[PDB]
This record gives sequence, structure tokens and C-alpha cells, in this order.
Amino acid sequence: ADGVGSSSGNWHCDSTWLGDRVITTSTRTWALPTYNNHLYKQISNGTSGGSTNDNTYFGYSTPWGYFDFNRFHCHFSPRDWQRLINNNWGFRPKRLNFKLFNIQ
Amino acid sequence: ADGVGSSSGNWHCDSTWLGDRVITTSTRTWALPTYNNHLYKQISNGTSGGSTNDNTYFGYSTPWGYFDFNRFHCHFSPRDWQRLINNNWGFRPKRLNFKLFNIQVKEVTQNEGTKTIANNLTSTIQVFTDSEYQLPYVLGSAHQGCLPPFPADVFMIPQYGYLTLNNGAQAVGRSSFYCLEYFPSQMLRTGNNFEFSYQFEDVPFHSSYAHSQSLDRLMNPLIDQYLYYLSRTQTGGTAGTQQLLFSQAGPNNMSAQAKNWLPGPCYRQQRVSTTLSQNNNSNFAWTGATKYHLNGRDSLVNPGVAMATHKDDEERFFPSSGVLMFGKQGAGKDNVDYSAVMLTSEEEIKTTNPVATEQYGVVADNLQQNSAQPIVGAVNSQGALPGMVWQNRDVYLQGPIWAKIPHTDGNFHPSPLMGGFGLKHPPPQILIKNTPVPADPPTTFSQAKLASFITQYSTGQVSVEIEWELQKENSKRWNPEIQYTSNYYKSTNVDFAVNVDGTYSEPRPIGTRYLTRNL
Amino acid sequence: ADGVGSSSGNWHCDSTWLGDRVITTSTRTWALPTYNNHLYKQISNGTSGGSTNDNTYFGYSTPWGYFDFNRFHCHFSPRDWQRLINNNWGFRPKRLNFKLFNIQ
Amino acid sequence: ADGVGSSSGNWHCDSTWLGDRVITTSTRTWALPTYNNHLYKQISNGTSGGSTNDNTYFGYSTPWGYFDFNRFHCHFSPRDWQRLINNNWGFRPKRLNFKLFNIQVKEVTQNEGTKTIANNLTSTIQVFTDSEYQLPYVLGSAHQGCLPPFPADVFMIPQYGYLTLNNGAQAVGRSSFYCLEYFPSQMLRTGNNFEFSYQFEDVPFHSSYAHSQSLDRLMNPLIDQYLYYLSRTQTGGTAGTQQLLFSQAGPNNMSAQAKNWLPGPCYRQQRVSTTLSQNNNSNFAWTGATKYHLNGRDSLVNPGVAMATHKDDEERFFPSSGVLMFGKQGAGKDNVDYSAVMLTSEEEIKTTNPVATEQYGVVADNLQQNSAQPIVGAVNSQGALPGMVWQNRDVYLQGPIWAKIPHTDGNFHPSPLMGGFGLKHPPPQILIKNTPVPADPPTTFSQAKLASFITQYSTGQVSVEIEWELQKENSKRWNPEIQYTSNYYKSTNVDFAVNVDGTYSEPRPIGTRYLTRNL
Repeated sequence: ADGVGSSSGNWHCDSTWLGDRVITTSTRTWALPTYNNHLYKQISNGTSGGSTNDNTYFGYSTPWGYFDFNRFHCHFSPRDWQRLINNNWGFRPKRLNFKLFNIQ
Repeated sequence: ADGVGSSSGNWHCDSTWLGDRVITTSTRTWALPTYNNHLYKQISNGTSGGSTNDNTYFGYSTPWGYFDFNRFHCHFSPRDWQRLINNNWGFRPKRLNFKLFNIQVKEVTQNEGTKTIANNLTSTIQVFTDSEYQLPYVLGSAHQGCLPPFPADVFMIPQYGYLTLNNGAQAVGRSSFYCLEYFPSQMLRTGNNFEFSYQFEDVPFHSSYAHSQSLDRLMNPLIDQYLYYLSRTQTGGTAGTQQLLFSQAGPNNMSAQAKNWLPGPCYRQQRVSTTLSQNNNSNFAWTGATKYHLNGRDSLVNPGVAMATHKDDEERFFPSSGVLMFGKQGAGKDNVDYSAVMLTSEEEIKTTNPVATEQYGVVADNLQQNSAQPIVGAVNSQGALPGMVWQNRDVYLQGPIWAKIPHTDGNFHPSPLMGGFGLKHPPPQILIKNTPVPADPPTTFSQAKLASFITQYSTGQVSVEIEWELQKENSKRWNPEIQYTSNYYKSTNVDFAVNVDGTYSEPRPIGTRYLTRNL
Repeated sequence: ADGVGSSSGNWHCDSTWLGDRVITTSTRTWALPTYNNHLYKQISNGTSGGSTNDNTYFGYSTPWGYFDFNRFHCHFSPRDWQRLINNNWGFRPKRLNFKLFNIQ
Repeated sequence: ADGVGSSSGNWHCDSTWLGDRVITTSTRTWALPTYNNHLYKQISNGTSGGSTNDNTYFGYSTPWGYFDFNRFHCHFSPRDWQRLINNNWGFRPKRLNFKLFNIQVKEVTQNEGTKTIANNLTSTIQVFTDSEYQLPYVLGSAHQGCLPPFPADVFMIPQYGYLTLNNGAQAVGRSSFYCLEYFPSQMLRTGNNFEFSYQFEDVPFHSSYAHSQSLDRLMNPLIDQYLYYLSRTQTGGTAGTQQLLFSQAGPNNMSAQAKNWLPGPCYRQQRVSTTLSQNNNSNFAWTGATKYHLNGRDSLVNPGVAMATHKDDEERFFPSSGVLMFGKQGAGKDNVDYSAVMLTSEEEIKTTNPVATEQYGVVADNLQQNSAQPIVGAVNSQGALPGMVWQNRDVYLQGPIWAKIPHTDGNFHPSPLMGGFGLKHPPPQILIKNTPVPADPPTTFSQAKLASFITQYSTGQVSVEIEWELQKENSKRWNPEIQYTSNYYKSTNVDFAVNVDGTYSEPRPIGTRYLTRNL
């Protein structure tokens, strides 16, 4: 069924409040550039050039990108965040589900 | 089976008449632009700039569009509308079926004044219906953007937007903001299609008929009443002395008989004549208008409670804002002459309904005594009294089908004042948007949201099907009833048809009230 | 089991929040005087004495007293009232239970 | 069967020793006054009036009283406490059983200096336990009002009250108010009784024993280490030159050996001598005190982290606030001489625990070079380091049994600093009140709350039973261990007995640490 003219996913964004748990789903549109012209490159900073010893580093930059949802406002709206903080003593994440679809 | 080279739907447009019901399906071609460059924007109007306090607002405009079929001419043809109104006492919508299919999404490229359109086969559109009624409901406001009345017209989908609480041009703490991407929606490519069904809640039949009697005439004309009234309070002569004399009201005096019922409520309005010389010389449109006052704002009552347009033998007069007004094909937006508008007429209801311009009646203003002559004042506005009966405003071929009854602690006779069927759970709003496709990003990371997109629009076909229940006409009347008829005489154009240049027009408003009933 | 030296009831005052409903129980201590020396008496007010026609009345006062809980603060605390009004679009009373006990 | 003329309970007071457990039950007679005239009242202390910022508070006093048995002498006798401490390495509470029975409620009448007490047979008391821990928990604060240590003493139930957030003498928005009538409670007349059971959560045995070794001596005294240390950095002679020489530390030098472990943490405190002439002449009690600083308030650390009271051959010195202090029978509240107090001693833990007055150790303060002589600074306060081991503070016959671990995101080694067992769900608070009985109301209705009540108090018996689990002593030691002993020599009074006037006293603190173990 995978094809050019049929969508591979739907837009699911909302929250649902059931008893002792809440399920917050959110959908976004992204754009991915080519990084580093498909190259790995080492990156470093030394003391030469007026930089401090404290800021020295050595590493690599990769052509890859990455998905990160580590901020609460990704998952919660301001109204949902208000329901959470006003009514509850505590919360913790139970489980996660991730999807990529409708790729151009 | 969803694919580029196979159609996802067919063209279904026609009506079928089965017994006590009719099923009208109609298909149109639409085009959806990108609105607001994929942005939400707040919109507001304050008093600054010469605008009136009455016109202030605060709200948001959304990138989303919406499908609206709220006018009868979407579903019915002029021939089908004639079958309905001539043969039936009433009708109501039973159920609904909606479809989107055969969707093309196209991209537009411009350089050097050259304009290229091409298919983008991997682009999507997003569609959701608001089933739980969680958004501001804008459909019952009689806006433009409905499906055309003529099936061969391609139409543009209107932009969605809503208003909320304001103080002047400013928001207040209660004023709310809605993101429509915070709803689950279905995403469709060219091979995908969309469908849902809807069932109307139980609603009273619209009454398509006129009364063959009037409240004040319900009596037997041949027989006297056994009751009495106060006929005469004074002896006749040169010097009269007070007395109480009583009479039984028969056919000779009908106005003085006792009656069980009262005419419907009124909210009085100002009388305008189509003959210009009879109208006052002044601009009384807004100033002499009938208005209601809500939180410091005055707003016109348009049309208002249902009242007869005029009494007998005056067709030149109409209530100022008190009747629906349709434009002729090609009429402008602003300051259009009387010739381009089409006024409707409610005169069919003058049997039970007070006339819009005239008073309701007169009541006593004082206590009478031999030193004080009686005084009787006029009642311009009358709320509901026990014993009132009234007719709702008529529905028209091009008029609104339904409205959403506001969600409130109480209401009285929740029939929409423009016309149609009041619904607590009306047909849901159908919201559609082109999914944004960004242009190439910078190749070095930036946190700013992407403002550069590929220009796109989408087209497709929309199909809507309503099942209507009919109330058959049981009348035992001997003489032939009035019908809606096409004029027999020759003309340059056919009514309800295209002209030489190819544009479709509706020459007149067609109401639904022709057959008659007894009170 | 009814006797002088055993209590005929317990003190139940609190609220419990279950799903789509809340149950608020409350207990108070009361005192009942003898009214009217065990008599019925007619009471009336006429226009004589400088009183207005609008305030005239005729009726009876009874030796009986009566229990009335018609104000919300009887049943709800200020914290419970806050949970109600912040989290809910509406409420209505379903059912009632009343008790008199531990009578001296 | 509940009635006026039949008792609702019996007097159960004794201990039974079965195998690895002991069950100590005790019964007392109590009296409950009416507090605050049946009123809640807010109480506060501000800086105005000469009071310190450190002593400011805000809270409420309640008409309710409460039962508290948090001291060991409630449950154990001095003979039972001796069986426990001499024969066992450890103990912990398993479970609890509580009873109220044989309740009298009495009314007091006064006129003309004549005072009449009579039974009111229809009055009630109210009792509830806070099972869900929904009230401020005041028990772990080592207050007065516990069951007496001597079973024949009749005691008064203490008034309940609590504190909350404040700024000065003023409340803040977060500061909370609790009505204890907003809890379901059981109402009892003279025939009724009250009971509940409780089970302790799993808690580590209190360690009743002293170590027969010290951390620094854990080595084999006969054998050298295979490791090395830096013995000498300079040649010996008139003019020395730098060098690095290394040695293996054997029995000859034990201080320089390598070790796997470190002494427990310290927070240093000031050294006070019981011989007065050795102390500085000044009032250093508060000023030279060891304190912690929380939201602008300084509060004494009393007793603080467990540290040895003194080192070898100095018993006259003790840390200022760093040890528990009990009064002798009849000691006053304020400014009491050293003779009436009884100081405890933690010296048993000087094996693993740094001494309270002395430093933890010394660390390097600088980088060394031929131009810079080494500098080594003293560590007065030391937090947890990997490799530390320590002993908790000892428990005493008259000291607190348990405390409630605060409900917080984190804690470290949540053993109460005064002593005993830290508990997340400790024994619940047991709250008791005389139900108000109003005097005759006015006979004409008034909305004001009734301020006139019959003066009443109640008496009865309270019984508490705890099951304790014992940890038997497995030691293979050859020579006889130290035991707790009564003095053989003659005296005017028996220790832990009543005197001529009939009052019971506890002559000394009795700790639990006598038997020994190896590290």
C-alpha cells in the first residue's frame, strides 16, 4: 500500500485525561537539510586565538540530524499544563510512541 | 487501491423522490488557497480610527478553510424546490452524508512574470470535522462561500476565523484562543478520500403553507355568542348619564366577540416605502432603526421576530431591517440601489402574526373615574403572553437551512430568526487546510520557525447528500390552491438558467408557503 | 440497643470525589429551645401603627423548630468549592441522606 | 451490651518474652479537659515585643487533645529494659494495638465557691486516628504529655495544635488551616469503647551494642602491609635535600597504613566542661552555638548528627547542644542548674564516629612547591564521602521511640537525629475531644453561634500494646561483657521506685548499648 499518492499517516494532536493518567499526543511538520555536504568533520577549539582553557573541546560533527522532544511544551498545551499543575501532587511519564510519516 | 491514476470518487448530483421523503445529492468542484501564509493572526477593531463602539471586535484568523452548505439552493434545484413547495405542508432534514474525493494539490512557481503550475503528488491536505462542537461555530451567520446553486460553477473555499470576548480592540482574560492543529485530523494525498455521515436530531417540520383563516375570524359567522361584553357606558342623548349596558356579539360585531387566542409577540420596527417620495427626507436607516443593546453595544435586529411584512393592500411598505434581502446576480457589496436587491415578504403570516410596522395593540394607562377620562396607550413591543400563537419566518430557496442553538441555561422557542431549523447539535464544521511544505532550509541549524514555503493550492470535488422527510398535504379544500408557477409569457432569458455570457442567476426569492391550512 | 450509655451515631463530615460525582457529608451540633411556651400563636401586622400597606401580613408562629441546610457552605468547604468551580462545567444534586442522633 | 453499669475494658499491663520477640502492653488512666472553650484560635509570634526573628511562628490551636506514647518508658519497665539491653544486639517494633475504654464524662458546676462534679451519662467524646496522614504530624517533636512511665500515675491529655507557613507573625497564601471536625470520627458514650490496630513498616533494627574494634585498628597487628606510603621527603642531616623515600607500614606504625574505610560525617560543635572554671567566662550558649540557617532563621542543631560525646579520658566535656538532656524528677522549666539535668553520653560510638567537639581531619590548602611550604587546613564539617561508616544515636528508656520521615523528594539516611526509628507511615495521630454540650438557648432565635456551654471533662483508661522483634546476641567473645546493673550498696531510696512522698523518679538515663560486636 506504500505509494506516492497515498498518505502514510494522519495528524494526531490532542490530550485525553483518563482517571489517574493523561495521554498527550502532538504532531509537527519538520524540514531536514543536508548537513556538512554528507561529510563527517572533526571540530575542536584550542587555547590559541584568545580562547580560554575552560572552553577547549574536541569532537566531530555528523551529516545526521536528530529528533528531540525534551521540553514539556512539546507535549502539553498551556491549558493542559494548568489542569496538571492545579489538580495533581505529582506526575511521571509511563510510555512513549513515536512516528515519522508523509515524507517528501 | 489509493493511487495517482485512479479516481477516488464519482460525480453524484440529483434528487430522488420516494414517498414521504426526498434525497437530494449534489457535487461541486472546489479550490483551496493557502490562507495567512500558514499563520494564525489576531484581528481586532477598536474605536480609534473613526469606527463606532458597536463595531469593535477581537478574534483570530486561521490558515484553515471550511466547507459550508447552509443554503437550500445547494441541495435543491428550482424544479425540485417547486415540487417541494407546491405539494407538501412541511419538511425537515433527516440525515446527512459528506464526501471529499479526487483531490489535486498543485504548486505555483513564478519568475520573470512567467507562472507555472504543476502537480505535487506527495503533498497532503488535512480535513477534520468538529464532532464534539469544541470550536466557535460560524456557520449559522449567513456568510458567503456556500456551494454554488448551479452545479457547473467552481467555487473557492472560505477562510475560517472566529471572534471572542473583547474590551474595545483589546482581549480580556476570558477571551480564548484555538489552534486547529491541536485537533486530530485526517491527511490525504491525491489517492485518498474523506467521508462522514451525520444524522439530524429530531426537529419540528418547517411549516410550508399559509393559513386559510385568521385568529380573529375563527368563529361561526351564523351564530351569536352566549357571552356578553360591555357595549355602552353612557345613555344616548343631549345630556347623557353613565350606565352599564351589555350585548351579545354576533356576526354583526365580530371584533367585540370573546376569543381564546392572541396574536404572536412583536418588537416594533420602522416602515419604509418603495415609493421614494413617501419616505421622510433624512437618513433614518441607522438612527430610526430598531436595535437591541448588549454590553454597551447597539446592534440592528435583522430580521428579528417573525412579523407580517405589511397589511392588506400595502405592498410598497416593508419593515426597515425586518425582512430578508437577497441580491440579484452581480450586485455589489456597498450602497446598492433598490433595483439590484430582492426583498422577501412574510405577509402569509399576517393571520397569526402582528404586522411588523404597526403596534401590537392598546392597553389602559390609568385608573378611570368620573373626574378622569380613560387613557389607552400603544404597545410597541410585546413579550410572550399565555394564549399567543405565531408562525416562524419562511424559508427560501437561497436562504439558510439551519442554525446552532447557543448553549445556554434557557431559551424561548429556539427557532432561528433568519429562518430554518434550530439545532443543538447541528451538522459539524468541516475544516480543510493545505499542509505547509517548506522550501529548502539553510543547511546550518536555526531555531527560528521556517517562514519560507512552497506556494500551493488544492482542488477537488465535494459531494453532499441530505435525506429530507416530507409532510403530505391532507387538505379537503374544494377550490384550487395557489401554486408557484413560471411565467408563460416570452422573455429574452429563461428564469433560473444561464444567459448569453454563461452566468447563472436566480431572478426572484422563492418562499415555501403556498398551500393552505385551517387554524 | 437503644440506651442511655451508648451513642446512636458517629460524626461523619468530609467529601469524597469519585469520577463524575462528589459526595459531601457534614455533621453539626444543634440546640433546640422551647418556642412560644408550647403554644401556637397568630401573628399579624396591620397598617395601624405607622406601618405600610406593603408590609401587612397574617399568620401563625408554632412551637416547632426546623432543620434547614439550603446554603452551599453547609455541604462544601472552601477547598471543596474550589475543586468544583475550577474543574467542572456544571453540577446538580442527585440524592440526600439525613440523620439525627446522640440526643440529649 | 454497651451500658452504664458494665465496664468496656480491662486493665492489661505487663510484658511477655517469647523467643525472638517481646510484647509489652501498658494501661493508664487519663483526663481530658475542654480546650479553648470549644474554639479554634490562631496563634502567632512576631518580632514586635522584643522577640527574635528566629522564634517567629504562625499556627492554630485546636480544642482537640491527642494521645502520644512515643517514649520507651511508656511501654517498658526498668526491669524489662534491662532484659532488653543486656541480652540483645537489636530490636524494632513489629505492630501496635490501641484501646480506649471505661469512659466517664463529667460536668462541673460552680456557685458561691462550691464546686460540684456529676456524671453526664448522655455526653459523648469524639475519637479518630489520622490514618491517611492528612494533618500536621506533631508527635516526633519530643513534647510532654506522653503516658507516664509509672503505671499508677494519672495523666492529662495534651492539647493539639500545629504551625504552618508565616512571614513574621503574618500568614502567607500557602499557609493552611485544618478543621478537625472535617474528619469522620467515632462518638462514644460511657458504654462505648474504641480500638484500632497498626503494623509498623519494615525498619532496620536499632543497634544495641558497642563496637569492640575501631575503624583505624581493623588490621592484623602481627603482619606488615604489602603496600607503601611516602615516609620521608627530605634527607636527614644539617643541610637536607629533597628526596622521596617509601616504607611499608607494619605494627610499628599503624596510623600510616592504608585503610578501606572512613569515619562518619561530622558537623562540628562547641566543647563545654562540667568543671566550671575550665569554661570561658562569657555567655556563649547561643552565640557560640552550632546552628543551621533556614529561610533567614537560625536554629540550634539539637542534638545533630551522631558524634561521640568525648574522646578517651575526658568525661567532663560534652558538646553544647550535641547530646540529649533529661531532667531529674521535679526539675523546673527555665534556667535549671546542672545538678537537676541528666546528660547522656554517646562515647560508645567513638569507634566509627568522629568526636563532636573535635575536627574531622585536615586537608591540603594549597599546591606545594620549593618556594611554598605545605599548608593543611582543618575540616570542621564533612558531608558524606564514599567509604564512610557510622553509628546512629543511641536510644534511651525515657527517649523518643519514632519519628515521621518528612515527605520530600530526597533524604539521606533518614534516621531521626534525636533517636529511634524513622518511619514514612508512622503510628497515626489519635485525636480526642469532648463534644460540646450547650447550655439553654435564648428561646427566641438568634443566628449567632452558641457561646454558652456546660463545663465538662472526661476520664477513662487507655491501653497500648506493642510487639517488638529481638535480634539475639551471637557473640563468641570469651571474657564477660559489660551489663547494666543496679548498685549493690545501700541507699535511702530504691532506684526507679517511689519515695516517701509517693512520687516516682528515674535516677539516670539508661542507654541501650552494652553488649559488643566486631566491626
